[PDB]
Amino acid sequence: SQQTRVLQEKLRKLKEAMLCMVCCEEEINSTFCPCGHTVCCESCAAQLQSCPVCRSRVEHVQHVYLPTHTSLLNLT
Amino acid sequence: SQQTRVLQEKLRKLKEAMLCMVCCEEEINSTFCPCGHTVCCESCAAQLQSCPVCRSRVEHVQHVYLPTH
Ligand SMILES: O=C(N[C@H]1CCCNC1)c1ccccc1
Ligand SMILES: [Zn+2]
Ligand SMILES: [Zn+2]
Ligand SMILES: [Zn+2]
Ligand SMILES: [Zn+2]
Repeated sequence: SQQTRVLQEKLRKLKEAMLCMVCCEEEINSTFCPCGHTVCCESCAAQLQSCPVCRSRVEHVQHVYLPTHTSLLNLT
Repeated sequence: SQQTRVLQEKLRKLKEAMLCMVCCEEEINSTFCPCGHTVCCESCAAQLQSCPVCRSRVEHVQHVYLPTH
């Protein structure tokens, strides 16, 4: 039905919001510290000197284990 | 249709996975450091001396700003 199409769109958008803002391919699993922005996968977070969202200096990156993780890279 | 019910269940489970594992009421927005388990809201994370997933000592809590918030 049309309701099925609406729910499919909601699911798609929620899943897309969990993807890295730089490569758009890998799940977000890294936090820039101390600002807290959690918007990148490990590879894209590795070489940024400043946060791509707020421009704060990145002192270090903290890996995050989220219950929503489903990709092979985060389960293996 | 039956697919509407299946999609409602998938959406409910994904939304539930974003809720605090302790209180089940607030969105996850905190990481236990250094282990990295990100499973609580700030109020439950403040009250735990040990990670509720791996039992490692919590040295400090890092707030996380997620695009899904
Ligand atoms: O009351 C709040 N949190 C509680 C609700 C019940 C579950 N444990 C946390 C709350 C959260 C954010 C800002 C202000 C108040
Ligand atoms: Zn990436
Ligand atoms: Zn930032
Ligand atoms: Zn909580
Ligand atoms: Zn832990």
